[PDB]
This record gives sequence, C-alpha cells and structure tokens, in this order.
Amino acid sequence: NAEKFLWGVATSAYQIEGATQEDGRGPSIWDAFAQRPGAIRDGSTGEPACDHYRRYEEDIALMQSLGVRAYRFSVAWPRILPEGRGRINPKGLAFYDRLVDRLLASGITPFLTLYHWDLPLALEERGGWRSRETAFAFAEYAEAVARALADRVPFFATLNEPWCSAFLGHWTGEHAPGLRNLEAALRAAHHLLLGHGLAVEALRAAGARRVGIVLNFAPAYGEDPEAVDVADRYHNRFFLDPILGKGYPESPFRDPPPVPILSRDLELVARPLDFLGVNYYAPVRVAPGTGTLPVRYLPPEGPATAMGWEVYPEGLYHLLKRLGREVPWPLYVTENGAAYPDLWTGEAVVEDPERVAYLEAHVEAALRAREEGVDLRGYFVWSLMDNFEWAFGYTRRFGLYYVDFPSQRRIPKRSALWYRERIARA
Repeated sequence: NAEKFLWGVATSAYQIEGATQEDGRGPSIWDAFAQRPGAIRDGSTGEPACDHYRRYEEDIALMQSLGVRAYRFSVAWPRILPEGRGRINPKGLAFYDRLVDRLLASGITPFLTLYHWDLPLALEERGGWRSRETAFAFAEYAEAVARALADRVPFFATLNEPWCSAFLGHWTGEHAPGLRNLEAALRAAHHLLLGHGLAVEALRAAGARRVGIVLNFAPAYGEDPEAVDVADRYHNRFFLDPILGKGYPESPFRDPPPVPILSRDLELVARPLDFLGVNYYAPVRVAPGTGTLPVRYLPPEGPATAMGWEVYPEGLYHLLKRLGREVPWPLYVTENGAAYPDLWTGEAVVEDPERVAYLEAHVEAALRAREEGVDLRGYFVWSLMDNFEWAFGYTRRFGLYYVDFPSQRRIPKRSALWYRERIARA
C-alpha cells in the first residue's frame, strides 16, 4: 500500500436523512421505537433529522471546504427494500447512486456502511435479528447495494457496531427494537455475525473491492483481573474473536441461554476481510458484580463528556496497539468524537474548546500508534454535523458543524476549523 492517510467524517442514514416517509422509504425499527413514550429523551424522532436527503450537496460542499477526503455514511436498508426483502425502491437506490457520483466529483472517497441499525420493521415483525432468515435477507440486501454502487464505492462495511444492535437493542432495551432478554440478544449477536459472513461473499461476488466490518470497543480497566477480563470478553472480544476465526470468547455470562450456532456458521463469520473499522469513545472501569454479567461499572476517573463518558485519549493508543498485534488487516478509526453542550445564539463560529481538545488528543494518540507500526489508514470524526443521537434525540451534539434544527442552518464550530487545520498540518 502507498495510499495517503484518509481524513474523514462519519454519519448514518437514520441520524441525518429525514425523508422518513418520502420517495418510497419503508419504516425501520427506529421509526417504531421512537413512537414509544420514554424511548427518546426529548420525545423526538428522525424526522426530519438534518434534512440530508434534500441537503446532501450542501453537506458535501462543507466536507470539501474542510479538506475531508473520505465520507463514511450508511445506506438505509428500508429505503432500498422497504419490506426488507422482495420489492425494490428505485428512488432510494437513485439517491445513493447520485450521492456517490457527487462525492467522487468532489474528490471524496465513499466509505459505505450497509447496516447502521435501521432494520426494516417488516423483518422485525418476523423476529428481526433473532430469526436466522434475517441474516440471509441482509446478505441479499448487501448484494443489491454492491451491484448498484461497487463500481464507484471502494469500501463496504457490513455492520456498524453489532454489540450495540445486539445488547443495547435486545438486552438493555435502550436501542431499537427495545427488547430486554439475554437469549434474544445472543440470538441477535449470532445472526448479525452470520449476516456479516454471508454478506462478505455476496459483496465480493458483486464487485466490492474492500470489504470490512465496524466494531466498537470499550477497553476495560479495574483492580480485579477477573472482572476486567469478563468486561473485555463482553465489550471487545465478543464480535472480534469470531471474525478472526477464534470462535466466541469464553462466555462472560453466568449460566447463559442457548445460542443458535449451526454447523459451519463460524467459518462463514470468519471469512477474510480487507479492513477493520474501529469505533472508540471511552473505556469502561469495572469491579466484580453478582449479576448475569458479573461486573459493576464504576464512574469515570476524572473528566468526562456530556454523555458522562470518560475522556481517555491514551486508551485509543493502547487499543490500536493491541489491535495491530491481533488483527491481520488494516485499521480505520471509523468513529471518534465527543458531545459537549453547544447552544448557538447567532455567532459565526460556535466555540467548542472542549470538543477541540478531545479531538486533538485522540488524533495524537492514534497517529502515535500508527507511527510505531499500527497499520492505521484513516480517521473519521463522528460526526460531520449534529444529528439524531439515538435514545438522546437532539439533546446531545457530536458535530463539527452545529445544526440549528428548526432552520437546518449549519454553522461551523471551532472544531470544524480545527479539523481543517489538522488535516493539512505538517
């Protein structure tokens, strides 16, 4: 390899597009979940988000203005196949086709996520990720998107953060579809991985040049080695070990329920990849506990963001060093960022010095791991702009650009100007 390092920003479809019931889009599990009282902190939904479905050209121009050279985005499955399987939605395919053309015209590498949490509701009605059939539906969807876009999109990631989809979506109930059942979560985890594995081969056969997956990591720390290892197996090895051909790690759970692993599934899951996407925000600090997951989480040692998430930039260094030893493929930091309070009152630049400091320190840590040998080929800020932050709605802002949601105005934060400088820095 001789490519220059890729400086990017990241978004996802439900979080920014709006047009939830336009141009043939079907409902996702998040559209339904956001109708439940108490599911979203501010009682909001993805409609209209950042109005990106209409405003994408402006958003690309913002990226170009910063010197961003890669854009990580997701395709909304229910905008392509509104019922998850069967019917195709031409206007949805046309939207992403045009988006890709416009990215290329602006010198920006598309970095495409197939699944970023917006499962078609029609599939959820049949068991969602708890049904093995959903994995096969996912691979068919992946194939369709590559058949349309792989001539121009170099990078396809199957899944974004399956740990969230499985455990937050099905064990804690904090994410769609809102289930609270460990067996359901373990079924979902397995069929997410199976869907990934099935999709790898479908994607390669359909011309996808670089195929990967995006995993989040929460490096674990604490006094007690056993508790730390339980947390590491749950947060960090649960999905990585299968993808590396190492099977599931020793279960982190007491008396776990059955998991529907069939003959040869793990071979599919471990199909070789071209890259691993690494998402990192914060470590976890743990003590022994008595629950089904036998750890207790401890509050941060020191500074934390508006999410209450510990600020620990050296954790990104150590994580990347570890992954470089363990993962035989190039790495991209596909999300890193911070939410601090921002409130626009008409200024030209929204001053966000705490976000700037977070980003500066995390980039330094990542680039230092890279200098020592880690094959880190890019870094993506989450996010380009403030957007719908899942169960927090519009109450938590991660953008380099502030979005005044009522008007859809984008206003640069100081961090946008910082990133422009950082990208160009000698």
